[PDB]
Amino acid sequence: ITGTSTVGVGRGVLGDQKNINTTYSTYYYLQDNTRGNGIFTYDAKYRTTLPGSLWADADNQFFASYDAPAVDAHYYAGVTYDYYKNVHNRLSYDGNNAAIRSSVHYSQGYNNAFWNGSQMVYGDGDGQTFIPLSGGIDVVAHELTHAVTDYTAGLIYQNESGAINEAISDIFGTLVEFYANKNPDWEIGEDVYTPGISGDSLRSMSDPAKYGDPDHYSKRYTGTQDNGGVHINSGIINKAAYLISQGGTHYGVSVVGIGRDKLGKIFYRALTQYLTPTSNFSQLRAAAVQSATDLYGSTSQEVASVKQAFDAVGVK
Ligand SMILES: COC(=O)[C@@H](N)Cc1ccccc1
Ligand SMILES: COC(=O)[C@@H](N)Cc1ccccc1
Ligand SMILES: COC(=O)[C@@H](N)Cc1ccccc1
Ligand SMILES: [Ca+2]
Ligand SMILES: [Ca+2]
Ligand SMILES: [Ca+2]
Ligand SMILES: [Ca+2]
Ligand SMILES: [Zn+2]
Repeated sequence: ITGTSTVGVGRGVLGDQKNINTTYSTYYYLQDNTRGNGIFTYDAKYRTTLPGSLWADADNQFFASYDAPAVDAHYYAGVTYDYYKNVHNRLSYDGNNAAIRSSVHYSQGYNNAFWNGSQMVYGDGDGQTFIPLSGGIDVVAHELTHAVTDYTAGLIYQNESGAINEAISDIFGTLVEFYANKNPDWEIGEDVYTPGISGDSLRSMSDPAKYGDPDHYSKRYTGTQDNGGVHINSGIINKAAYLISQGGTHYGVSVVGIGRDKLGKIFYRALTQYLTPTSNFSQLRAAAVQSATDLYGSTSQEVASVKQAFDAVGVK
């Protein structure tokens, strides 16, 4: 909507206070004009019709329990925008400052969040498996990274290409989590998962097997569930990315870590220059090797570490 840019204050899902960019015109709206063509957050009102209503508030204070998911969806979309712009010189998900739209309070008891090809959508959770999912910066960044993938590599959401798609979202969701620098880790979804249990998460990059996901190609899932294992076999790629950044010895193969920023540079280049809709795990290895060669040279430590990490997870 047309109005003037303002600054509201509210509390997120975890009870933390933050400022949010709003727009005033009779009401205060969750519309951040400071980033690209805007960030816009909507109320789905417990329904599945999308997007719902642009979020309107009478006083520019967002401290109600109902408000919390909206505050975080809005704020963490901004953080994600800032990561891509400042770290990768990418203007929104399309590279041309596309407006970022999100809806909260999707359905009732919905234990998930997703990019639907056009916008972000967040459930509130059932209160036991999940609390509202926009409370997790890694969740917000995971699903906005699907938008980036859709506009770039276009990885089809099935089998190995789909597992790469998922892993790319877990990798950049994590890198955004580190960028924001609040309790960062190599785990996925911890901030909003199982409020009754400390220290767990939905997936782990550091040890995918913690949650039953493979950490080596020899353990890959070959059946039809989960679109051919897209959230399962992502563990093989997530482990390779973790090893590239952090290092380690895995199934007897030693990897010299090169740190998170180089991991991000290599994988962002691979995603945006070298992956295609049908890329498999072997082709991802090749893309990462070429990306690292472009950036650092064929004889570099960075290239050597990318090779060892894929060796360590059984991907040739
Ligand atoms: C299976 O659901 C998926 O993984 C995402 N749709 C939601 C999610 C992302 C990141 C962390 C937690 C949840
Ligand atoms: C069969 O699937 C399991 O029961 C899931 N909880 C995944 C898992 C497997 C093995 C160990 C830990 C977690
Ligand atoms: C329930 O979803 C799971 O726990 C995921 N970790 C996928 C999985 C299922 C079963 C066995 C292994 C992996
Ligand atoms: Ca208010
Ligand atoms: Ca964390
Ligand atoms: Ca995390
Ligand atoms: Ca928990
Ligand atoms: Zn995903």
